[PDB]
Amino acid sequence: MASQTITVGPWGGSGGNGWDDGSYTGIRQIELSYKEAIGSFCVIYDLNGESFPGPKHTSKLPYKNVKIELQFPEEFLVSVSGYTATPTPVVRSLTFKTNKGRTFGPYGDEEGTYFNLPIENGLIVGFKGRTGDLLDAIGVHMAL
Amino acid sequence: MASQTITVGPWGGSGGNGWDDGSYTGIRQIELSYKEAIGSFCVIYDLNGESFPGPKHTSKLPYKNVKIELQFPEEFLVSVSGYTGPFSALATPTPVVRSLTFKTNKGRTFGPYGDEEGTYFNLPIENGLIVGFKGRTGDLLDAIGVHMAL
Amino acid sequence: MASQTITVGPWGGSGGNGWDDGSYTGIRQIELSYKEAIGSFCVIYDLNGESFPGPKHTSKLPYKNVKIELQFPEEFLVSVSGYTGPFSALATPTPVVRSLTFKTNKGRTFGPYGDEEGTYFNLPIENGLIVGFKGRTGDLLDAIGVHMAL
Amino acid sequence: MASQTITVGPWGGSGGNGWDDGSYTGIRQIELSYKEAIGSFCVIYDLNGESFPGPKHTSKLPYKNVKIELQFPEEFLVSVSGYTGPFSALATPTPVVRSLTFKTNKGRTFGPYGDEEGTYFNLPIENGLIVGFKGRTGDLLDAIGVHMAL
Ligand SMILES: [Cl-]
Ligand SMILES: [Cl-]
Ligand SMILES: [Cl-]
Ligand SMILES: [Cl-]
Ligand SMILES: [Cl-]
Ligand SMILES: [Cl-]
Repeated sequence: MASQTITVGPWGGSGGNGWDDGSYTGIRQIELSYKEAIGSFCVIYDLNGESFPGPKHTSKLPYKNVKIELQFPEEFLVSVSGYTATPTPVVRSLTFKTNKGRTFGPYGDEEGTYFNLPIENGLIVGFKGRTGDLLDAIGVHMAL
Repeated sequence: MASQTITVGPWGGSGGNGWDDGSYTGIRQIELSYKEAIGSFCVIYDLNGESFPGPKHTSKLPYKNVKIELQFPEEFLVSVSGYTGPFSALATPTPVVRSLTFKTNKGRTFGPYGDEEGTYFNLPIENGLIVGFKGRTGDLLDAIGVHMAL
Repeated sequence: MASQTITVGPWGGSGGNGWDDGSYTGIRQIELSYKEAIGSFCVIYDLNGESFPGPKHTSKLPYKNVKIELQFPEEFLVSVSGYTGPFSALATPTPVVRSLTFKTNKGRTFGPYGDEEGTYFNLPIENGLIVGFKGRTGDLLDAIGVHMAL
Repeated sequence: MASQTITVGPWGGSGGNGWDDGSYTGIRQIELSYKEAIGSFCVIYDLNGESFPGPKHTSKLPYKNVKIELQFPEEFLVSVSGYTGPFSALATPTPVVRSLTFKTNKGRTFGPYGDEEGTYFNLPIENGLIVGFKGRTGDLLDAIGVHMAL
């Protein structure tokens, strides 16, 4: 009231429109749109054993849709990696890896800088970012 | 993959059925019913700036209903106190939540609700926040506990 | 800056002088002295796998000394309970820690040490660890509280 | 009772001997050596308001030594960044920490130290604190990771 979490990032540029999904109990699924860059980014979180759709950050862009369906609570994200009209940095590519050894991605275009967040202990419990159009910047909330 | 929180309590007895609302961003409202003990207990949580109603832990008992509306996020609980002990109207012979009192950082006292008999319990919080309630409910609130986060 | 933890309590009075050991990795040992109240109270903490004696909060009252040696990391506290109230030997009628009891996840009970008189307090821990103690000491233990972490 | 923290990383390779300082209250000072890669890496932590030197991870290499003195508690790290990659001076193409840069909430930049060659890595902290370091050291700093807390 209001509880807080460890927040890392963002990786990308000053948008665009800033958004913060806040924090939850975990992640059950993630949905993205990809081609040149990452367009749409949405999350279906876990909230105390139930699914909870996070606010939509959709891009209208004609990009391919992907669905990352984790075996929650047995399977979780151990890493978020990727690449970062306007010369402002945007999210070009995203990769996600799990504790069970499954690699989802790379999606988009691996160009420009590069970012990597390996997680040894803890969990991603929420996403933060900037969506114009497309995904400009992305960040994570962490908790034990 | 399920995030966890510090969990303290429960205060009360092993009767009824165990429930756990889980954890959220904070507390907006507490609704309870009382008479000589605590009946119903339901919470409206904050979940990332929006109201999120927790599961209801309703009692069919003809008790008086009360709404504890906190001025979230400026105002939050700094203590949860009360009394637990057997209740003579029975048929449960194990302790039950007889009374509850909530105090905030703004200096507001809510309660006592119920009947102040049995063993007193007090959780003063010096640093951190209640983010969820856990308990046991039968015909009454048998036990109560809390999740804490920073 | 300075990292923080969840802090609960204190239980007891406002007498003596306030102290806070701060927070560490866990608890290895608790040393206390008792008779009709709690006198001395010192802790040997874990700090990243090494022992770290915290500050001493010694009483010069000839009480019985006891060493609570916890089998760290397998063994940890699941509850701190006790009694607070004024003590016959004045010149202050402020409530003091009259008794303490410690229970572990391995079903070990340490105490009650002291005199089980006044107001009982109980902190059952369902999820999390005590990582530090805070309190107040004058001639004896006036108040006690804990830091908790995951 | 072993308390845990969020641990991110490591960044770098599998060479050297793995180490973990564990977690503390905060960071007071960072001592490192550098030339074409990072050599030595030693931290002075804060432990409940007092300085606590962690274990040394000293490189035998004739490198340039530097002290990053942080104005704890008001000044703390908001960023750790650098470069990771193979080093031509080595018999193995195992990636090592080539460069390090540290940024504080007070707008102070420390570095870049070393060679800005290989794979760039960046850890911005929007909320929370670095409370400990973990890594791998042989002749050089092969890997680096961080413990985080609120
Ligand atoms: Cl291309
Ligand atoms: Cl390419
Ligand atoms: Cl007496
Ligand atoms: Cl007696
Ligand atoms: Cl007696
Ligand atoms: Cl007596």
